[PDB]
Amino acid sequence: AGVIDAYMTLADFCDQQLRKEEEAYPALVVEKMLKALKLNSNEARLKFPRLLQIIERYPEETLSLMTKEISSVPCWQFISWISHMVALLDKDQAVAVQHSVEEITDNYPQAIVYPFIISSESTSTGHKNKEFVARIKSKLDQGGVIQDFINALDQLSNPELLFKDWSNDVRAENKKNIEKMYERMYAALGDPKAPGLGAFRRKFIQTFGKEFDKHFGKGSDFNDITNMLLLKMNKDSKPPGNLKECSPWMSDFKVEFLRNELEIPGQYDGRGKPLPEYHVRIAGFDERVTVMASLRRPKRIIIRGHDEREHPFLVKGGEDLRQDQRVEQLFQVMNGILAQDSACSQRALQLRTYSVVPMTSRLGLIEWLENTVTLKDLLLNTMSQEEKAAYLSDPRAPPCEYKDWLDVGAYMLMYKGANRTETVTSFRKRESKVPADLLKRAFVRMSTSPEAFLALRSHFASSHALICISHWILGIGDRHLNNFMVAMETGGVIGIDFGHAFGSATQFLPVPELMPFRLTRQFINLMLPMKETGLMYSIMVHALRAFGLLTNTMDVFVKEPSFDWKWYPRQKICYAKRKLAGANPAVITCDELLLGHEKAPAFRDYVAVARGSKDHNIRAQEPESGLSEETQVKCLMDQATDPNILGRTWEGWEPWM
Repeated sequence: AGVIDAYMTLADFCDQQLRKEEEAYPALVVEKMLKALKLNSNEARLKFPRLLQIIERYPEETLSLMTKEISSVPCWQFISWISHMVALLDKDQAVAVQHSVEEITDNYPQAIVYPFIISSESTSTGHKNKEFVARIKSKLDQGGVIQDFINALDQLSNPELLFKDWSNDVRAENKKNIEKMYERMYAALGDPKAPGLGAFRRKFIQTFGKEFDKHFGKGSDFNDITNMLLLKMNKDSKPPGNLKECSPWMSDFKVEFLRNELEIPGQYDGRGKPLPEYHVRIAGFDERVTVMASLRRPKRIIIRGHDEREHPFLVKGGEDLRQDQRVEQLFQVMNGILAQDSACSQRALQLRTYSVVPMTSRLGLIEWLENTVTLKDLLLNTMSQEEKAAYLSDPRAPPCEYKDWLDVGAYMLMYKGANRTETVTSFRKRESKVPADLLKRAFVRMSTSPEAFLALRSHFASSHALICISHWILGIGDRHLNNFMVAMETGGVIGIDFGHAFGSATQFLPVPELMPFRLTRQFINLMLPMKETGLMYSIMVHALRAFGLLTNTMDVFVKEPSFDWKWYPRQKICYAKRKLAGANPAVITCDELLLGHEKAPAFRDYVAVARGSKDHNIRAQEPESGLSEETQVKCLMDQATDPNILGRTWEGWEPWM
């Protein structure tokens, strides 16, 4: 009760002072936060990453009094920081937390195995850690079943994507790791038989990989030639049958006495509580899989549950999934901050998200609700058939901007030649080309009761505002309408495509994609009296003045090596913390564009349109070096959202839509 209160007061006083110190005491305070952690407290549960940076910051005292954690707290906690823990064990660091995770896996190994796999990459002191993790994997019994699931999951992957990734890797790369890569490529595809029971992949490998390895005497131009050779082959991906005869468990082999019982991957989030170990397990399957070519031709898989509750999911190829996990826990900690905020709870402000599960770099698992719809098809079905036919026939963004471009190559030249006159010209062209009221049609047709209509619409607007500003803080590039996904049972929408963060996509994409959030004329005309200075303005203000502990917890050790190339990430972390402390978003965009785009031409045009195309727009000198809430959000609305898009915009961004 009040003991926790005094705990929190002295805790945040002390660590705020310690943070202020730099631009004995740590040991006593961290032992105090542990004896606070005795009693369950989610807000205190939030400061674990800060505990790690203070462990590494002052090991001489923190690691000295480390011993009072196993001897102090055995509560099955730390679930959302398991990746952080197991990355900590990789180096000469805390080691009794290995005993803590020993206790955790003694409770159950569910959702510990995947962190172990993602940490399998990983002497004077590190050999001790190697012994500890060897003991861990010794405790990790029946892992071959899990690798059998891995084989089942990647037996449906098209080998063309694997070969293309291998080609990118060899382009990045003499035989020190090139031969290792060749061996891995061989064991993946060029091996005479796939260990799985496939037929699609097996026939493809037996037809092409042997020939390609014959071409490859080893084990640039040759890689390119092989690239053309294996892209000019059959462009068709369909693993054997709708039923996965390729996959042993998707075919047969239920869990017997000999086979261990495996849980549905990812449903546990504890706080030292004994998690209920009677939930849905991996049992049953309904195999009619749909193939959609979105980024790597992913497939929405349908999986029957143990408790006769089917749980559909999505299979995924490469594009490793530690960053999506990280931004997920960022979402939950933001939600916890909202919950503990009295005013946010007064408005009942809350965001909900989903579960995404990583296995390897070449293996990630994504859920699906199937009771939700994206914006594209929603707007299209709200639009009448004749209306959509008239739109698709003559006028679209290319029919509206062919002159504003003049094909590819032609966009840079009038991007350079951009001006306020053509800015307003293109704005008028797009606003005349696209109709309106479609959102209102959609809401009035989906809702029946009028007051319920108002309630759902207001809730949707608030949720959209909060999620858009959250992912703006996270620097997420949510380009198209498919970046959003709304469920027609509570009017809540969830973001999609978290593969772009902190403006890294803006940095490396040729065309820039700078904007605060996904805004269009429909969100403008959401209701006619709205001037966008009311509801979402208040929501943004309330979210922003809620601070600043996110700096310690956004990153832990390295934040996913590779990532981009596949520079210095702590630069991105410091830009994010500068945004949190208060910076001009135009300045933020400028410093983001200071990588690559400065070598690129039209850089002065980019920084000018970021600063503001209007004399009245170029006034924001208050948000830089100190946040002032309303000024910052009105800056993002005025000199960052509308006119830059009205001047220059990406065709796939769908600004008119």
